[PDB]
Amino acid sequence: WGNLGHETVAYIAQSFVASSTESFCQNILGDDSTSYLANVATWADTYKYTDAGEFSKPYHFIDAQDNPPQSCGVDYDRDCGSAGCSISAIQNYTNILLESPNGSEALNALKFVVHIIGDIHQPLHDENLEAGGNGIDVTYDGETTNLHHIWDTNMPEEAAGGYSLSVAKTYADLLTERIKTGTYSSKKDSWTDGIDIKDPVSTSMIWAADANTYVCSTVLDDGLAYINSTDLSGEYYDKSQPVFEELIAKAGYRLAAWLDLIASQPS
Ligand SMILES: *[C@@H]1O[C@H](CO)[C@@H](O)[C@H](O)[C@H]1NC(C)=O
Ligand SMILES: *[C@@H]1O[C@H](CO)[C@@H](O)[C@H](O)[C@H]1NC(C)=O
Ligand code: NA
Ligand SMILES: [Zn+2]
Ligand SMILES: [Zn+2]
Ligand SMILES: [Zn+2]
Repeated sequence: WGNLGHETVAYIAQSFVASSTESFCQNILGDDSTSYLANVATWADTYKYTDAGEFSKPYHFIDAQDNPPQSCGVDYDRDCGSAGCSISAIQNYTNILLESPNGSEALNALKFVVHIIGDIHQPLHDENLEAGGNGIDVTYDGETTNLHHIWDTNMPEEAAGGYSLSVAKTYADLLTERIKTGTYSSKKDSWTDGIDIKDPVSTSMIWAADANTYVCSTVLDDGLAYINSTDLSGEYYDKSQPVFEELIAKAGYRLAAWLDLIASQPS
C-alpha cells in the first residue's frame, strides 16, 4: 500500500491492542502519542530508497508464481527467493522483538512488522505476474497508471476521501467500527485462526494466502482485455472497494493480535 493504506492499518491495530502491548510499543518507538503506530507505518517505504535500506526492498512482497485468474496460490519455498520476502522478514523481525526487545534492533524490527503486515494484505504484493501488476498499464479516472499502483494508492485514497494522516485516522475509525459491531463483526472472530507466535512463517503465510486469493477473485478476474482497455475508476473500483477495505481491516486486526503475542508475558 501507499502511505494512507499503511497508516490506516496501523491506526486500526492501535484500537485492538491490549494496554500492555501499547506500552511495549510506545517504549520501543519513543512515542506515547495516540498516533504511535501510525507515525512509523510508512518508514519502511522511505528506508528502501536509501543505500542502507536497499536490501529491504524485497521484504514488501512475496512474489507468488501462480496462474491468475485461473489459479492462485503462495508457496514459501518456491516464492520467497534468495533475497528474502515479506514472510521471511516477518520471521526475522518478530524474532528480534521476542528475543531482544530492549536492544538496538527492536526499533526498526517493530517499524518493519507494522508495515509488512500491511503489505501482506495488498493482494498484488503477493503476486509475481508482471512485477505484481506494475507492468500492467491501466487508465484510472483518465490518468495513465498501472494496476499495482491503483491497488496501493488510487483506489484506497478515493475510498478514504484523501491521503493524509488525519484522513487515515478517520478511515481507520470507519473500519474499526465494521470489525467491532458492523459489516465484519460476525466474521472477524475467525480472522486470527491459525495464529502462532512460535511459527511466524506459518502464520504470515496464512495471511498471504488469504490475500492472494483475491488476485484471482477480484484483481484479475475481469481478464486483461477488460483491464487493459477500460477506465478502472468505475465498475472495477466498485467491486474492488469492499475487498481492499476488508483486507485493510484484516491487516490491522491481525497486526494487533500479532503485537499482543510479541508483547505478552504470563502474569
Ligand atoms: C534480520 O534483520 C537484520 C536487520 O535489518 C538484517 O541485517 C538481517 O539480514 C535480517 N536477516 C534475515 C535472514 O532476513
Ligand atoms: C494487457 O496488457 C498486458 C501488459 O502489457 C499484456 O501482457 C496482455 O497481453 C494484454 N492483454 C490485452 C488483451 O491487451
Ligand atoms: Na521472550
Ligand atoms: Zn505498502
Ligand atoms: Zn505496492
Ligand atoms: Zn511496503
